[PDB]
Amino acid sequence: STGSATTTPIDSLDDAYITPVQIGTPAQTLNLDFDTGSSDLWVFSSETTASEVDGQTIYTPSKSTTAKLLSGATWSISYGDGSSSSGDVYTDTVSVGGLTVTGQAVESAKKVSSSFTEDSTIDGLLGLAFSTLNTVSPTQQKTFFDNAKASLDSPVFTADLGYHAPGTYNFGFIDTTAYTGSITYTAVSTKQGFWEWTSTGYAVGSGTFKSTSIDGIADTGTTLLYLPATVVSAYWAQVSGAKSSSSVGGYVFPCSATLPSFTFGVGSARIVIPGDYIDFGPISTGSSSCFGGIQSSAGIGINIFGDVALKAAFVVFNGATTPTLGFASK
Ligand SMILES: NCCN1CCOCC1
Repeated sequence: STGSATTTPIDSLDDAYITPVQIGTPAQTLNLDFDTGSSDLWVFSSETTASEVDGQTIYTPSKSTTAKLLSGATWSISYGDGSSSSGDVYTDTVSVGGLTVTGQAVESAKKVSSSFTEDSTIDGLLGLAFSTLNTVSPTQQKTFFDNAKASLDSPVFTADLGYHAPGTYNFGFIDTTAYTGSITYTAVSTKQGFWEWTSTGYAVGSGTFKSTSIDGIADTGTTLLYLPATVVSAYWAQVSGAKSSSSVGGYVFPCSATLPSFTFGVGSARIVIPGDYIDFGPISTGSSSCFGGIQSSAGIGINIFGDVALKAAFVVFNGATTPTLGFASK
C-alpha cells in the first residue's frame, strides 16, 4: 500500500509545514507538523487545558468509535527550543493521504507550553524519527511510519518541501517524476534515534568546495540550518554588513543585501540551497535588519539540516533494515 499527502507552509516565511491527518471514526481531520526529529504523535484535544487552546482543531476521543484509552499510559516531551507538552494516551485509526494504520498510539495533550498555544495553525506533531525516542511510559509506543512499514510497498517515506509553496509527503514509494538526475544515498546512524548522516562538505556562493565531515540530522521539524561556527562564520563573511547579534540571538544582515547560495555535500553529489531560501525577513515589523536562515549550532550540541536545507532537495527516508537517506536535486 501507499500514501500521499500535500504539506503546506503555515506562513510566508515557511516557518513550518502542516499536513492533514485523519484520526478516528468517523474521521476528525487535524493539521499536523511532520517531524523527523521526534517520535511522538501528539494532538491538541478535548482534554487540553481550555486556556492553553487558541484556535487549534481538537481531537475528541469520546466522539470516536475506534478510540481506546491505553490505561495508565502517560507521555511528556521537551523539545530543543524549550517547548513542551504532556498528557494521556489513546489508540485509534490514523490515515495519511489514503494510508491507514489501526491501533496507532495518539497522544492526547492535557498540558501544552505557550509556544504551541500561539501557533493556532498547528494542531499537533507527527513524529517520524526512530521509535526509541518515543516518550510513552511505562510502555514505549511505535511511530506511524513503524506501524505502516509492514503494509508499505517499500519501507520508505519521501519529503518534498516547497519554497513558499505546497509540497508532498509520500509513503511507500519513490516518485521518479519529482526529482532530476540521480538519488545519492548515504549511511544513517540510528544510535541517537535520529536520521543522522555525514555531509561531505560545503561551498559558499561560487567559492571552492571545502571537503570536511559535518555530522548532522535530517529534521523536518526545525526551520533553519544549524551548522558549526566555523562554517557559519565563513558564510556570513560573504554578506556585507552581516553580524552576529546577542540581542536577536543569531546572525542578522541588512535586508537590502543579496545572499550567496550555500552548497552542502552528499557523498560526491552537491545540493545547492539558493540565497533567497536563507532570507527570513525583518527581525521586527518595519526593521531593516533581516534574520539569517543559517545559524551556529554551538549552543545546541548537534548540527541540524532543517527545512532550509531539506526544501532545496528531494529527500528519501529509507527505513530498510539498514536505514539510508537519499538526496536528489529538484
Ligand atoms: N512558538 C513559535 C515557533 N513556531 C514553531 C513552529 O513553527 C512556527 C513557529
